[PDB]
Amino acid sequence: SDLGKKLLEAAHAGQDDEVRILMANGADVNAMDNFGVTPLHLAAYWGHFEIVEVLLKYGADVNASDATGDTPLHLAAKWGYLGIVEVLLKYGADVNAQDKFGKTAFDISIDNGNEDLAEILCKNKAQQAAFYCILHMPNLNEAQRNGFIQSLKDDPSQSTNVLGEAKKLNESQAPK
Repeated sequence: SDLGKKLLEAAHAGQDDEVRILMANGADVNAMDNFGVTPLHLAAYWGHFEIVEVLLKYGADVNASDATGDTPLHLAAKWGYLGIVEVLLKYGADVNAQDKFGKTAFDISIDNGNEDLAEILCKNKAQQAAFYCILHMPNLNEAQRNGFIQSLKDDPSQSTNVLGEAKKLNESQAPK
């Protein structure tokens, strides 16, 4: 809470190596002002992708909500930073999270008429859907479920096939 203020300011400004320095010297990667804004928020809002990667690598909370219920992903979607969005999604940002305006990163993408962003977001949603869909197989055991889950997280782009397999097995193990 002193090195932290300089971290917020260096993230806002866009000064890379200054941040790598601040980090190496052990500054709190999850510091916030009176509006619950963390350095990841500032670096997402202001379009600095390198600094996002650094902060993320140092373990910044990727689903941090500020005073308006807004997440780094929301703030990245507000300006159309495709590059940032993608890595934010790799570190496990919740694409369906809502804020005080009832906005989803998707809804925002629809506001700005951004179709590329929209298809990134959209294709991300099907995968979480596959997860939740696998979870509601009533004729599986915890071993099968977990196996399918771990297989999913090892390779998200296989989601659909994985789901297929699950259903096949599900109706194969139908009771009595």
